[PDB]
Amino acid sequence: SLKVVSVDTLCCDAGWRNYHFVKLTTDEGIVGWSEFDEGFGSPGVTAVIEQLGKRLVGASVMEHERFFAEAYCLTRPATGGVVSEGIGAIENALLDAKAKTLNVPCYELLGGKLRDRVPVYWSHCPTWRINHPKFFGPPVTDLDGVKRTAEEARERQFRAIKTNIFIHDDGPLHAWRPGFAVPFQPALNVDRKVLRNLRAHLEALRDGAGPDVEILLDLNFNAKPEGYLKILRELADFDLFWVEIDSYSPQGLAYVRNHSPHPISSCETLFGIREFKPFFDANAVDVAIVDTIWNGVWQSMKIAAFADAHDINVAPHNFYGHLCTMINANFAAAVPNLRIMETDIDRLAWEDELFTHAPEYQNGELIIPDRPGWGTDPVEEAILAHPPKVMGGLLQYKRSE
Amino acid sequence: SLKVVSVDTLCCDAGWRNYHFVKLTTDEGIVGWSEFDEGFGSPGVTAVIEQLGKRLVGASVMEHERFFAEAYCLTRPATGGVVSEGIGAIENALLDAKAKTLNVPCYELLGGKLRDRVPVYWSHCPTWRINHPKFFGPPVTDLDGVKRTAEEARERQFRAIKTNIFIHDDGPLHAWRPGFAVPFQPALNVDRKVLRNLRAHLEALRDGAGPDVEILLDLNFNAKPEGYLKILRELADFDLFWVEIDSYSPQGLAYVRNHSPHPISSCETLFGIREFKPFFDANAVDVAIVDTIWNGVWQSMKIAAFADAHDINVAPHNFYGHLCTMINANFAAAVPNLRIMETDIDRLAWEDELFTHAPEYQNGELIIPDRPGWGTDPVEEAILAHPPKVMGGLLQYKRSE
Amino acid sequence: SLKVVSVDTLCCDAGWRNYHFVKLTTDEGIVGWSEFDEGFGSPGVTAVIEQLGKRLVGASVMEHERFFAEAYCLTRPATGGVVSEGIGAIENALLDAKAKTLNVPCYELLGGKLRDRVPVYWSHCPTWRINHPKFFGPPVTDLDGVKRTAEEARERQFRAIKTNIFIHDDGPLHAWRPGFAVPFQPALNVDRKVLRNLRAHLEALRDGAGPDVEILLDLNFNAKPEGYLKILRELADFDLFWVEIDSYSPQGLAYVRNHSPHPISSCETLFGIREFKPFFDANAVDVAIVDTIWNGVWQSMKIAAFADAHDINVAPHNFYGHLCTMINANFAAAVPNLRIMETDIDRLAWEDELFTHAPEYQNGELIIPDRPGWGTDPVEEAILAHPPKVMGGLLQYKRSE
Amino acid sequence: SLKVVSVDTLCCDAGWRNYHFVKLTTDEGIVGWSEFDEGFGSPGVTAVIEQLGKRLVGASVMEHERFFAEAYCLTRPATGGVVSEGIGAIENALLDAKAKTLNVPCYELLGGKLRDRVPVYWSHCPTWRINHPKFFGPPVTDLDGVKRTAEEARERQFRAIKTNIFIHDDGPLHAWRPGFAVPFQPALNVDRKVLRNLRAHLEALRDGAGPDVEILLDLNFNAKPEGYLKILRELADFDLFWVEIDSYSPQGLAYVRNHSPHPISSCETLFGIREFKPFFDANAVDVAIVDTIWNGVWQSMKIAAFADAHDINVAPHNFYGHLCTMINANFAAAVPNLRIMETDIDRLAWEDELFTHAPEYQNGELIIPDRPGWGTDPVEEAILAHPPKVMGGLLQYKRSE
Ligand SMILES: O=C(O)/C=C/C(=O)O
Ligand SMILES: O=C(O)/C=C/C(=O)O
Ligand SMILES: O=C(O)/C=C/C(=O)O
Ligand SMILES: O=C(O)/C=C/C(=O)O
Ligand SMILES: [Cl-]
Ligand SMILES: [Cl-]
Ligand SMILES: [Cl-]
Ligand SMILES: [Cl-]
Ligand SMILES: [Cl-]
Ligand SMILES: [Cl-]
Ligand SMILES: [Cl-]
Ligand SMILES: [Cl-]
Ligand SMILES: [Mg+2]
Ligand SMILES: [Mg+2]
Ligand SMILES: [Mg+2]
Ligand SMILES: [Mg+2]
Repeated sequence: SLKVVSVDTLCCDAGWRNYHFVKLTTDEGIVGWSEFDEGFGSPGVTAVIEQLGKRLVGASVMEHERFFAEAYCLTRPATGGVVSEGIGAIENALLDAKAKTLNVPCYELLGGKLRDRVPVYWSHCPTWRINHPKFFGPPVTDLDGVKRTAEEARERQFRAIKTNIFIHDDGPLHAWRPGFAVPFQPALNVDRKVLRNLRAHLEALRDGAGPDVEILLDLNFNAKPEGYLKILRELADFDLFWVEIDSYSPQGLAYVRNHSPHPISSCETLFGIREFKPFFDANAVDVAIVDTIWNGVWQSMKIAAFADAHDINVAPHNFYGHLCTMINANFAAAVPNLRIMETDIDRLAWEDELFTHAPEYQNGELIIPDRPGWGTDPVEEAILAHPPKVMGGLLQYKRSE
Repeated sequence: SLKVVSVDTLCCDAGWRNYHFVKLTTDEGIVGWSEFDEGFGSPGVTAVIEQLGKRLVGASVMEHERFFAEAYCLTRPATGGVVSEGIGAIENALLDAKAKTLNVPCYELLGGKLRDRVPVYWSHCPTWRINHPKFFGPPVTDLDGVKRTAEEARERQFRAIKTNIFIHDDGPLHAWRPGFAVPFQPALNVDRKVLRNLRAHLEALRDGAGPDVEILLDLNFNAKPEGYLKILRELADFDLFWVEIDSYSPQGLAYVRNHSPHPISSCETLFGIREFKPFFDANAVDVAIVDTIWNGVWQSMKIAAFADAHDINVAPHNFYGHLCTMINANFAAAVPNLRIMETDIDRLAWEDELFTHAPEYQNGELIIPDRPGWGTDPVEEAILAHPPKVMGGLLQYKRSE
Repeated sequence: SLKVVSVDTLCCDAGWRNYHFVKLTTDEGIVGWSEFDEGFGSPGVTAVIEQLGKRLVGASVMEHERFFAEAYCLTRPATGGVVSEGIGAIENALLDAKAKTLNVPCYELLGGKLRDRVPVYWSHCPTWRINHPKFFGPPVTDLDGVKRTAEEARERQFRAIKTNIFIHDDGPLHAWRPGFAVPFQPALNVDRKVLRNLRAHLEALRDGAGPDVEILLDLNFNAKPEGYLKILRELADFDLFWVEIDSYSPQGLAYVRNHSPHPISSCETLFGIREFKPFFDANAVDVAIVDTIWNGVWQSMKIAAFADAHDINVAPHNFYGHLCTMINANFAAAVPNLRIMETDIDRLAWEDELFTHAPEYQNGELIIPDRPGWGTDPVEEAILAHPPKVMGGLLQYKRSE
Repeated sequence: SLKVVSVDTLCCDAGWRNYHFVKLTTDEGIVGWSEFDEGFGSPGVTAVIEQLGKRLVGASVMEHERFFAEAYCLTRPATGGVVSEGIGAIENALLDAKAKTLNVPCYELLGGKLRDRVPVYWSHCPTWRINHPKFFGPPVTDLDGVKRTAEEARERQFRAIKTNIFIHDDGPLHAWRPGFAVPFQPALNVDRKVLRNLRAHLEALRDGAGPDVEILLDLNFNAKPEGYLKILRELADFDLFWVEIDSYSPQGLAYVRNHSPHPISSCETLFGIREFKPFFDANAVDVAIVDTIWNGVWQSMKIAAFADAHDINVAPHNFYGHLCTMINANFAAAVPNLRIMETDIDRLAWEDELFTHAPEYQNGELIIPDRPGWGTDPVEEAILAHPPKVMGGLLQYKRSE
């Protein structure tokens, strides 16, 4: 019949956060999967999906843009954010199911592949070993460990690494994340302490990385334009692949970029061409980060095309489980204007239990798989062996505090 | 202690949709309430509130902007929409509790009152009698009933009424709501049928209203700029108080307004100064609709001040239960630049059972109450006597179809 | 009755200028106070207050935004400047009275507090010891005294200091203030003499401050854009917390900022969102100075919210008596987007006689008090023991000349 | 010596407001005069003048731009409004004294005259006979009196008349002045009642004026852009010389003008090229009103030149005593780009007692005099025979209410 018979959500432990999944089944017995997240400031996504999936039952699994169009209509007033994440999660499950029904990898729905491998950067490096050492080891607790982590990246043939903001000289090593309320300093002022610690951290990372490995710096939402300018001027003499700055002020981000000696990336939290547009019109970015897990991969192809017309390359936002990596792999396979792909190389001890297939890296690149659908399936029995905790993510840093 | 002890949500039947409430209790035994909605495209608000309220327990009930600032940080990546609605619902409960603790009406927290009564328009008139006749009577099923409803508004001393788009000459009277997927025609084209039915409907309404009662026309998201221009040109010779058009294109809405012989209102679905700004910068509106139930009343005071600087008057979005009306009443009491206040005069048969106090109207104006807090409390026993159904609102029109 | 019974003004000696106060009494016997200034280019404020306060008698003390709205109407043609200062002074007295009536600190009217302490900078350092040595000692008369003053700031645990422009190598140490007619050189040209003396002064200050204490430079209105650029280029290699430039040309200030290696602050002389707007639209500032003594604290909350939407942090303008400090303390307690708070640490020998309570500093921060109202009351008997002189401020530098 | 020996202010009764004067005496015994106003929203001007005139004593009477430059410096922070009115009043007294010293009319200081007579409009017609009937008769209390007043204007050979907003069909004839708080309706909404009364009033005026006399409509600050558009659309079919709209939103006024079938005038409350600039840049006006009594005539020549470069004609703001008329006459004599000159033809019973010379009109034009100075002197004995009342103007309408 090609009809969708069911849309369900599943959830499992990922240590300091949960993983979430959409499971969609068709009349033919094909199962399409996606992975989504609630911990990155996104409570409610499951509820959105539960409501919207009810309308999908009985509809064609082939008609994903029909479903998008209908869902957009039905949630038009509160579009964006958690609503749009729910829609994107369902879209990604539909795509998997459609590809499987046609016996092709998902990239065959996206224009075909135009590359077989994708260069990555090792993300949250050493951020995960500092911030979640119970889950990702070896723990990093000082500048020497920062250096050693970059050395490890170099030895393992990764070509780039991304770090965040850390305070080394004021007690135990800790993250500076005021944009996410740790500490609670909502003006997000940047002082000498921040600047000297950024310098110390990046000098140690560079010492370990050597001169060839690229260093990316993510500042997230942790400053105002004033403070971002102060950081960029302080770090004017560093060799940075990019400086990543999230902002809801296209004019403010553009001002910062105009005064930056480094490439600027942004946009990981934005939805649709509509939200990216003011930033591109303002010349706000060198690189656009596209969260295809949030937007849905089909919507993300639209965003990538829009970026392409502005001669802006895009990078997928990818810092979740293996299924997200494979989802993003298919996007990266198909998009001409691809800057690079993010991935976390630090993995949970039980990561590989949760999925049928693990991503394969060789010489700093991700190998794009050629199996029907995204390239990996969550394993239901394994999900149930790792029951979820309460919401973590941005909420559990604040508990740890 | 002034500490928040608990944050709970409650839900009850409102016929074709549910009402939702936040109940916040302090160490002193004061209860603060707000009302929120999920049916207007907003699945997930309860989940957001459930997560965010956990951080609030143990904090001061007096420190509402502290809570806002923290909540904004913790949900920064997925801000807007359902996330921001959850934050606004909690804010409105905090304000009620704070006002009650200080033994003052909520307007005493908002600058004091500057008016004792507020002119209203009778909203969803005759929209509710056409679309939800099981709940709001007498049913309207033809042009004569449209006329009689406007006559009723005139007799009852209401000074203004707002209608939507209706098709009269193609079978049983029915709403034209393609922007919300009834019918599913996602291009939102406007054809002759739409235009001739708009004319027929508005002529009947004017016939009943007489020459003094004002007529507002809400087009919601039911067209593209092309179609909005076609409607405005068709209706160029009508006397309309305003034409309401929701748009996520500030440049497109500005173009439409620039070519409109009628005042244009918009913005009911927007959050924060940040989202209103591009519309004001573009000269997109005569009147800004502010949903204080969504934004929170404190955030809405910021939006009203911003509008004031642009010499734009604001109107509260108010089409829910009595508590929402009283919340909006307090906002309307305090804001200098107030255009008018929306209210639904068609009420559910059990509406007054659900709340301690009902809004009082005299000569087309709402009387602003002077009780501590918002002016009415939901009644827990009554809530439980009217158990909720599954989500309705935008989802149940589509079931009816 | 909650009625205002009287509005009076009081004035006392502050050495080289006077302090002024509004005293407002309610039917319940509550007294609300504010402090205002005439010496900073503002003759006439008392007269404005005397006229406007007459309309306030008999009105509710609770209805401050009503009074603002009415006063704005009654003075609409000549709004801004001295008129708006009079309105702001009355507003601040109303707020004190309202808070006292409700038995809460003023920050409880402003959203609640979100911080308990506020970092300050020591303003007019060493400006007051150079320019008014009869009142603030030890006198500073050379570069060594400049250095020692910065050392003192460091020892006393202040984290930042702000200086102005001084000429050291052309006779006795003297201020360069052509924007305020000392000397009378109304083109405000910047020559080599200015630049070399700025360098000499700042080098001495840095020598004393050490590397951790931040140095702010206030240039007031003492140049044209051409000259501001010359100063910024000369000082490109200094570590400056900000460079403060007052301008009535948003396009000119924006040009200067665009070419500045230092953060730029401005706006201390502006009134309302309306006046700040062209500067924010032009990307003219890193930091917005808000004079809440001038604007009124309620109006200033509107300005702070507007700034917040542009991701601009604000700093209160605070260089008067203890009551102004406490007024600003309450604003600083409540505003999320707070850059820093100005305060003068050099005090008059009789300062503490004039007020019931003095501000308390610890480790470079101001402690926010928790008494009803602003936190300090002027003492009538003490005011009368220090009778005012003729207007000083900007007028008495010109006498000294 | 050419030194200024004294600067004094004088004040006398003008019925519902006071007239104010600056009297400046030189070492040679020459007396220079100006007239200023406090009642049009401007409490404090006398205090400004009292302070600033102290610096002028001992300076050259010839050096008026020196004094301006110095005064601007000394009041830079609170410039505009009442401060700038005080400066302008002194400037106008300096000009009179300088012209008298050189034995020439003031226009000889302003480029020489380029016309001998100036067409006027009869302002506040029938506004003064409606609003201040105790002082200006015959009283106007109905539409017939409105018609008769326009007939009188026609018979007396005036070519144009200006009215304001009046309500005829809701009790005794009364002014609609919500922008000045009568009534207190600070949203400034425009409803049907306003529109139908505007129509009725203007139809009666046109009936009396006949087809040749021009009708100007002044809306002051009595609406928001939304409401101004509603008025202009309602009155689209009237023949109006201009519609006058005061606004502090150059973008809002520009929007209104862009949609106006009538010429738009504005700017009467603005100071300096700096304040006019955003309006001219925005294409906000057909005609710029320049208040030379406020700005000073020398500053106003700068404003007129600026307007000239934009091909905008200017009109003086002139609705005070005979000295203001003569001040404006000299400006009008000299400015090429002169639209028309305002004047009040309704005079107080004692007007001519207060001044040495009265303005002379012939065939709808003002004859420019050729006496040294402005053309008339206030008479000290007469001033003292008409002692002032408390401040009236905008404050006394509110008493009458
Ligand atoms: O994903 C990041 O780059 C940072 C996350 C955080 O600070 O929570
Ligand atoms: O609230 C309205 O105006 C329309 C709602 C709808 O068509 O669903
Ligand atoms: O307050 C200041 O920064 C400077 C004042 C002055 O030079 O008069
Ligand atoms: O001068 C006018 O045109 C109006 C003045 C007023 O309404 O007070
Ligand atoms: Cl989580
Ligand atoms: Cl902070
Ligand atoms: Cl619902
Ligand atoms: Cl369609
Ligand atoms: Cl002073
Ligand atoms: Cl000079
Ligand atoms: Cl007066
Ligand atoms: Cl109003
Ligand atoms: Mg990032
Ligand atoms: Mg609407
Ligand atoms: Mg300053
Ligand atoms: Mg006028």
